[PDB]
Amino acid sequence: AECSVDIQGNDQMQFNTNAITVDKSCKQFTVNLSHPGNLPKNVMGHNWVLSTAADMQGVVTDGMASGLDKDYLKPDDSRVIAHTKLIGSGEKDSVTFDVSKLKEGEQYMSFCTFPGHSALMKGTLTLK
Ligand SMILES: [Cu+2]
Repeated sequence: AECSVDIQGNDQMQFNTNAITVDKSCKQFTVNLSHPGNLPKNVMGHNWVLSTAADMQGVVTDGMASGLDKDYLKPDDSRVIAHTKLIGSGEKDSVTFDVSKLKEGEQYMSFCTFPGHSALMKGTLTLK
């Protein structure tokens, strides 16, 4: 809807959508993430992480190194613009960020950094 999107991550490692549009009239933007299915976080947890299309693989690779307790994200990782926490089934998390942080003329991506997930759990973000 305007200024908020509700996205699901399930047990076949699918995100409900894989392209999000972010209206520029919005001052902040909120992502609400939930997890259907019944599998726990240590084997099937999902987060929602944002970076440039170009920064993604680095973020995914160093996130894997940080481990589960760090929610597979390197602390104070300067390339992430916003991210949720890693959640298991029945869990929910939300993240709001300033839309001013998204520059026009750049390509951004949303992905699940949990190891092995990112290949399927990835999508584009358009600022319009
Ligand atoms: Cu995932």
